[PDB]
Amino acid sequence: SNAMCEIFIRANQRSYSVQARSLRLHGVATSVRLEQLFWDVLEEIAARDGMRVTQLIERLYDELVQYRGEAANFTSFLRVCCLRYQVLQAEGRIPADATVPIRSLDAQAVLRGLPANLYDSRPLG
Amino acid sequence: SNAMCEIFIRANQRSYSVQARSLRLHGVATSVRLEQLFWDVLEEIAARDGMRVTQLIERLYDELVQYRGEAANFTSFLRVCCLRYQVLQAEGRIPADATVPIRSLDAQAVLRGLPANLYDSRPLG
Repeated sequence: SNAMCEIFIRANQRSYSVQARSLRLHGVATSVRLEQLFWDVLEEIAARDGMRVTQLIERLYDELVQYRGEAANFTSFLRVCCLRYQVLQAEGRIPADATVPIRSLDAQAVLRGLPANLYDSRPLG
Repeated sequence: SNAMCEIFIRANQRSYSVQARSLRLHGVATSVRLEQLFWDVLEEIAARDGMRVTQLIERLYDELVQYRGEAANFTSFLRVCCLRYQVLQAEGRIPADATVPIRSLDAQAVLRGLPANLYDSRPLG
């Protein structure tokens, strides 16, 4: 009944259906159930740096285990990967352009001065 | 091990913890379970238009029922609302300025020519 309703209600219906995909994480079969739009965004992220989505996810798992000791709430973490990717693009911290690989960026520049709910200040090893 | 790992692995840990809130959906108190960053984003969306987050969600529910006949997958829908809000800010279709009401916008301009996974073509009533 207003522009806000119009913009939000008119999501593509399939974009918020949930799809299960199988992945091998630290060698073990695992279930990741994500809303389709989140799979779509993870596929975009992977493509940006010339990776298959499954390889991007396996690498994220590997690194999350090293950073936190384990990879708890991994599906929720992937959701937040998608959301943060778009926040960072909206803020112009990551260029909103597919040809610039994320691996070419300066992560301390990308993350510096963000609100505290948007990142962990502890650097990766 | 690279800038992409650094950016993604270093999410705020609480941002992807799930926190339940109780919402009144067509008269029924219902527990909605969302990762903290989604709650944060829904609160910003509500604030842009001078709404309390609970009223935003209730109005969304009301309008989704009217549009689709029911509000199936409602928690998934709310996650996709947050993701699309950020996608549209990244695309420059919604101003990335949290003081400009979404209701200020021309929804037709916002949605025009988007990727097909980002919207439904049928206009609201």
